[PDB]
Amino acid sequence: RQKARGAATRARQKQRASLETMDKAVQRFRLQNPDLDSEALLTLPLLQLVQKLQSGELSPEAVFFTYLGKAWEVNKGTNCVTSYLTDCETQLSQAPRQGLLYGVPVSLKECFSYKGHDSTLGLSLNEGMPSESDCVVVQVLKLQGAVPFVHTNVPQSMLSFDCSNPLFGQTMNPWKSSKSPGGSSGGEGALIGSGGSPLGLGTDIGGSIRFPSAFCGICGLKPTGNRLSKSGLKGCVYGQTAVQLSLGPMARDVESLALCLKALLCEHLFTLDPTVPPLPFREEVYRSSRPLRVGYYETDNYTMPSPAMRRALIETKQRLEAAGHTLIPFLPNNIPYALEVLSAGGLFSDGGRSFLQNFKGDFVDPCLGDLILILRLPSWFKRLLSLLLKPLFPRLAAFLNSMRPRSAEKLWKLQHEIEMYRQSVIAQWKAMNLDVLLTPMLGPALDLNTPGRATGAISYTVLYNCLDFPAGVVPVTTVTAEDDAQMELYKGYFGDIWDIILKKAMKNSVGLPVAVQCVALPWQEELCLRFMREVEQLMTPQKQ
Amino acid sequence: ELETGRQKARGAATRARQKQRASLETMDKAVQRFRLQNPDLDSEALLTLPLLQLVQKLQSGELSPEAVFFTYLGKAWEVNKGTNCVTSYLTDCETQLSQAPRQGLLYGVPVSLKECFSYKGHDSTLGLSLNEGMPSESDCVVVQVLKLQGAVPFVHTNVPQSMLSFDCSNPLFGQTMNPWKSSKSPGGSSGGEGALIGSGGSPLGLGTDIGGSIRFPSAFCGICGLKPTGNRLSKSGLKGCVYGQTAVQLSLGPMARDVESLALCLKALLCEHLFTLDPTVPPLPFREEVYRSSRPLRVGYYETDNYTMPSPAMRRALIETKQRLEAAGHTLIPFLPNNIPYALEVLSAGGLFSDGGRSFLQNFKGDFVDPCLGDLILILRLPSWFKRLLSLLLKPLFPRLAAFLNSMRPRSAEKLWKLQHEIEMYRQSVIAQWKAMNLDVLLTPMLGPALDLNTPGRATGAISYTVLYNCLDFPAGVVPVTTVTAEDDAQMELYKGYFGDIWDIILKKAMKNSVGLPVAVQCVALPWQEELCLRFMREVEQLMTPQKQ
Ligand SMILES: CCn1c(=O)n([C@H]2CCCN(c3nccc(-c4cc5ccccc5o4)n3)C2)c2ccccc21
Ligand SMILES: CCn1c(=O)n([C@H]2CCCN(c3nccc(-c4cc5ccccc5o4)n3)C2)c2ccccc21
Repeated sequence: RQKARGAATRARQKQRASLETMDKAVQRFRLQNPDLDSEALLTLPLLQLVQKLQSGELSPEAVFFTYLGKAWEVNKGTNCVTSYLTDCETQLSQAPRQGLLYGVPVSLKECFSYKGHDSTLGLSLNEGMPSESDCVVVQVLKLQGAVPFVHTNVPQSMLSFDCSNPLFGQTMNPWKSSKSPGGSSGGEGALIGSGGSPLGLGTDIGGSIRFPSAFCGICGLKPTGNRLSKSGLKGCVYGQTAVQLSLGPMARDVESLALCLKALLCEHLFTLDPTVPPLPFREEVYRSSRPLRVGYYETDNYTMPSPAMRRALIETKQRLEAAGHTLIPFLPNNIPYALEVLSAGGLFSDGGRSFLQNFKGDFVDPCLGDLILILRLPSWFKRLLSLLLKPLFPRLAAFLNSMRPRSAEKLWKLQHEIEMYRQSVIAQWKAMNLDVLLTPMLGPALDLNTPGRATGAISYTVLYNCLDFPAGVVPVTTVTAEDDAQMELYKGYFGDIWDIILKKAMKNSVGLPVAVQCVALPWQEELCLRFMREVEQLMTPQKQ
Repeated sequence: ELETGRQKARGAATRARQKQRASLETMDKAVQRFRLQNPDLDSEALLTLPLLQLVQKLQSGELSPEAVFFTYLGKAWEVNKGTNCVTSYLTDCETQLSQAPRQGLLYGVPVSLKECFSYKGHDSTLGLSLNEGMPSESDCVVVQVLKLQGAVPFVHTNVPQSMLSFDCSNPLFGQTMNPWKSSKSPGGSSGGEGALIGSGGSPLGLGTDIGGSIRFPSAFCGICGLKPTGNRLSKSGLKGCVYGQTAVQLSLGPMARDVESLALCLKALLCEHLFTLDPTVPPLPFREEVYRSSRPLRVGYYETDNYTMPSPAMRRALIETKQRLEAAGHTLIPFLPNNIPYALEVLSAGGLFSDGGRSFLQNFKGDFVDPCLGDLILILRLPSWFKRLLSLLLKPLFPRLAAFLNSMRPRSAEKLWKLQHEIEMYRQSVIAQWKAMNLDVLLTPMLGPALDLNTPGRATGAISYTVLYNCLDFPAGVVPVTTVTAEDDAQMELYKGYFGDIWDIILKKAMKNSVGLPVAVQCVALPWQEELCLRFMREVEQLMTPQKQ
């Protein structure tokens, strides 16, 4: 463990120097610009902020250092920032004036490769291996006048919806220090959620944009896998295509997500990565005020919603009805199958071998729970345990069996079943003539170190990675003391360890944000955002 | 497994040939009725109309949908006699004739379908006994879209057994012949389409392409074809022998007599109907302005891929169009995608046979193996340890044979992930190479002239020109530019190939005796750039064969 300790010492020194540099830069600017109303600057919605930047009312310098100062401050309570992207102060002066994001500071999840910086993923083997170019989406952000300013924290190896690693440590929810910020885009959740960044980028293969957005009370969108460029993204495993990885915006309101999506969906992106279909942002779809046919469920019969989740869902259902929309009961078929064999088997087709190679000689962060221990088990023993667990705890047994290695032949079979399943859900959708789908979103935030032990609770998010449908979340309410007290009546549908842990983990959540999930068909990001906009306007009208 | 024999397969063959026989009878009887009520009709004038003029006269009302339908039906019946390209007549197509939407962009246009395009009440056998007597419950997506656009799908066309071949014979419907020379292959796997369209029997067809199956038969039969990016069009309802293989993408696209026809078909397909019926297809409309552009192009080119030695006719075809593109004011830049042997031998072969051909072999249990497949089935049936041994023994003297054999072994899911990442990195590599030379498009030789019957299955290396772009998933189209001269053909006596292995030897003999046969060039653009690829194809056609415009 000498190698791993050395990596942790190096990374913490780098993080400390980053924060110091940040601190000195903001102190210098504040003293040189004492009359600047920093509070008003920071409370500006992004759209108003960009219009002031475009007109020249606010300088890019003013916006930048004010946000840097705020980022530095919120980090003290959250530990969300791993790295200051030092060269940003010169990109600031060079920002293209006609750019749609001119002078907008943007936070980046650590896996977004940035020249001269590590993308560690909390892994020793990636420490001291800086990237030698910006990833594609970073290049286009810069060409649109945006200024990426920080790298934000992720759970070790990024397969966790908590947010801790042995290198930069544990990220905390800004609303409550004992709560997880979610993950794997947890640092983004904490930074944006506390006001330290107006716009961020995250990734999602099982919920990693949506979890931290919901837990930290911000908006996030997970597009169709290939709507945006993955070129230059750092990951633990490459070449897994059964369950689609996506990247997308995270922000304080829906309009910010739409703006970022529009800015990204430009000639620069389509030229820099020709593999991405050149689908322009269709403004006509996003701005539509036509009444919607909205499918909805208030439970997936897999993860029992918290009282706060259920109320959030019913209330927005009611408000959408009152607004003239048609609400139709709808549940994607065969959810247990889609999670237990398709999703779990898609993510772990090789039994976790590729994934495990990253952990050789490294600490295993507590927030990952028993994942690594389980994956290390021999395939015969996984099968054996699965057979024994099945009569008593079928959820655990199904996952365990699906986390075994298989042949290329069996992968083809799985990929085909994923295609057929996607077809089946599309057919259901069509048969009910839906435009859109409203679902619950896992919340309120779980206690630190519990997401790793409540695996079933990914049911609400991972389904739409498997299906590869655009899915976003919007904050709609907060946990009342009434909601929180009702957790004592929560039993889950199965009563296995996942239910038991989840019950405990969702307690003590008064005042915490609670979200709802919005889904559309593949390539319909604009329609998904149109529906997110509607939810936002109805449930939280002050946001618009 | 117990040997089950061939009795079931034989019953399938006699049943399938009867369905074929009855189809052609029904066709002939329908056109005879029509001709007896229309002695006035100038058949050969209507048949010689370029598709665009044909659709225009259909739209104005100058020609009736009945007139063009029965005239083409009669021509299709006639050209089939010497080609054996039709497997089935889509019997309910006269009701689509009367239901055809008058505002549809393909109103009254008869369209030929490769057998794998599932059509309600009809088998999609793939020449495989186990798919005989298994009628499709519905039209596939693209067929629905064609009908919604007013087209009249009228025939299913032949394929080599299982479609994993660029010849065109199966044990059910037999062998399809090149219309230019009965001893020659029409190409494949869209061979029926090649033979039918190339002899005037259909103004527009649909085929598929995972290794060259649109481009081969188009080039061999002297027509144009386009292989789009894999997911530019819908694969929903397409009959295949293997499902779940996603390393090397399958594509579908048009085949016709001119590039303008290809562009019309793509435009008609790329509509709300398609994007609704299959939401997995990105809703990318046909970009008219890109297709119609007349700006000078930066054209990359190569005379050879250093893997398959071009025929003298291939090489001349490439140089001539290179020179005429330069004379028309474009800049031609020497360009060869890096690491082609890797792309073919490990990426393409490995991607197509990741499971060692196991899934593929299930389709052949109890069935005849068509001779046009060569030793493919025999090789795939070999145990993994034995393929390995042979590969190691073959390596020093015959590296091509060794690498293909090794890559056709089964592997783990772990190794497939690694391979899928390698294909993705290779795609970014060639894209960066392309960008650093600032190319617009890429000019490539296209395999030709047509190989003798039963030789494509024995000259596997020759897929190098086409499958490279399935591996890269770039749009790639093909256009006829010249014919084999006596001088081109005589120079085959000097043909050696780069490797001198069995594949080169077979190809040398297979390309001889081709005087007068059509030879093509291949046009390539970046992913999702179908309109630009068509723009370039239009240019090549205009300069090499101006009468077609
Ligand atoms: C949204 C973030 N995210 C996840 O939450 N996951 C999940 C997916 C399913 C397995 N997973 C997990 N983790 C910890 C423990 C177990 C576990 C299984 C088990 C079977 C019997 C008995 C006990 C058990 O624990 N499983 C991690 C991701 C996987 C890849 C990438 C991102 C991921
Ligand atoms: C365009 C049509 N098409 C093909 O041509 N193929 C090829 C691909 C490579 C293997 N292939 C083939 N076929 C016959 C023989 C061999 C052969 C291999 C070998 C190794 C050592 C020694 C001798 C040998 O022969 N290989 C068929 C397709 C594969 C999937 C789908 C369509 C295909």
